[PDB]
Amino acid sequence: ADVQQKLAELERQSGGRLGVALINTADNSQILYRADERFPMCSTSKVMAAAAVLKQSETQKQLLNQPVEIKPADLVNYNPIAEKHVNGTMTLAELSAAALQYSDNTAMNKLIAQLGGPGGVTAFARAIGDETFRLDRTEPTLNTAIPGDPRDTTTPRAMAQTLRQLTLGHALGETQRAQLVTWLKGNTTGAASIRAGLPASWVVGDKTGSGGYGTTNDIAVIWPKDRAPLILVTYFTQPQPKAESRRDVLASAAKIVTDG
Amino acid sequence: ADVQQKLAELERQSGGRLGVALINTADNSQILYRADERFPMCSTSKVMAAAAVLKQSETQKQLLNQPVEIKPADLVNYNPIAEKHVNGTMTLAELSAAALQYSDNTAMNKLIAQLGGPGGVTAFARAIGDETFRLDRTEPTLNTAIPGDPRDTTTPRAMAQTLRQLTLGHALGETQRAQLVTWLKGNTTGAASIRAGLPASWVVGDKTGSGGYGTTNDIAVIWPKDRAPLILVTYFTQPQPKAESRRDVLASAAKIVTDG
Ligand SMILES: *C(=O)/C=C/NCC(=O)CCO
Ligand SMILES: *C(=O)/C=C\NCC(=O)CCO
Repeated sequence: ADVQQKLAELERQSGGRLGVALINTADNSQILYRADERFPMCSTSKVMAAAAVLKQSETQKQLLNQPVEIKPADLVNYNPIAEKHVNGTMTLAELSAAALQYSDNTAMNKLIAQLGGPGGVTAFARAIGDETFRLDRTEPTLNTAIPGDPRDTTTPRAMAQTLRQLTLGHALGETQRAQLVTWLKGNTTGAASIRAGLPASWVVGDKTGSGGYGTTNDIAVIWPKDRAPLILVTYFTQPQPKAESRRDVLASAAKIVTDG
Repeated sequence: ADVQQKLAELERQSGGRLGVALINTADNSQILYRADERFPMCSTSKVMAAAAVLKQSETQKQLLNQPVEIKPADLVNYNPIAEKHVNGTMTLAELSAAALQYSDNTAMNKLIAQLGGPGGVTAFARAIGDETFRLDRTEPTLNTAIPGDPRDTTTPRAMAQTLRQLTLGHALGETQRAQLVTWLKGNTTGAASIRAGLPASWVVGDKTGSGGYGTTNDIAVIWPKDRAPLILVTYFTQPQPKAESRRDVLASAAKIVTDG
């Protein structure tokens, strides 16, 4: 009501396109803004890949311990963890943490390969009831975020529903659900995004994303002071290929939908 | 300099008092702004406490695995990790990680108690040649940040020199230095502060703080794309007791001093 008006006011001054999906698990209420429009996921896609590899680890005992070779030719555009291990190895646990907490694009490419390509991540999405998610490309081209391109996109509504099932639902075994939530809570990249819009007392696990067209994304599980968890997806994209990131817009969207 | 004009402009437009110390380890060059003025450290003091415990673990080789009791009465104002272990235990390693990466105030009180009180943190600072740093109080009163109050203060220059010795120098043993850097690089709270002012490709370990009078702090070790490491300290405080935190001022400061 006032929230829809305020989200429209924010978008109108933002210089881009804003998508919001909030799920309040206290009462299963939702706040949706362009929640059925497709947005480029960029690195928010890493949550689906890490979750798919967690699911694999329910049946392959010690999968997370399995060392994976990192070669110089594996490195892509953003490799803060992987570069230390070129001509060496990282475990699937280390690749999962590097992708989620550091947004390591080489780490994500090893998760994708472990799942049999982009289509294997999409198949996992389908298996947990997400019919909207699609991963089409590897890193780093999955972040081109070209307006109108359906590659590597989802909708705020579908991503909010998926994150709820992965982090609070029974899409994963209990140990795997706890590991995902532990990784998301240890994110290093999120303080300027959704978190920036919330009271300092609230606990957040999130995964950010960014790419071309100034695309600026965050998906978060939020444990508010004295309240049941929230799921929040904030996606934002701009019309110019070289636009700057707008994490402030995401913070503003989070303040609007949580202001009560 | 251009840099001096930019920092003076940032400070004046912020309404506050800004303290900046950059060390460039390529050539030991410095950028300095009010770098010898005292500022309330707030949670940036956690680095000295965690480093003091690391130093103790060089002679007490099992210390980081020691279980510490968390009682309900131990909980202070911000306990994101410790509240999960009330009526249980956490190891000194888990408490160091909680303090550094989550700014857990109950975890910091455990580190202070391990060192025999705020005096024990100050004694470690003096053992590594920091004659400026003082810790006077426990959490959460060490964050009051009252203008003119010398308690729980240091200077940007002294904290930058100290962070250099701890993370890049020989204040700690090689293992302990590596562990401190690993903890700082895994900080969850920093993406809106120094990091937000830097090129995305630069790797950062940092410790934020905030307290009374809108005090907003960050201390960081920076491995730039293709350059020798930097140490940067950005301290900020405001005249009004319940002023808003301003992490954007620290990001602006970081951009100004690194743009060259
Ligand atoms: C995913 O959204 C991005 C992953 N890493 C590439 C970067 O450059 C991260 C910093 O924006
Ligand atoms: C740190 O500066 C002061 C307290 N740390 C915990 C807190 O109260 C806010 C988040 O850092």
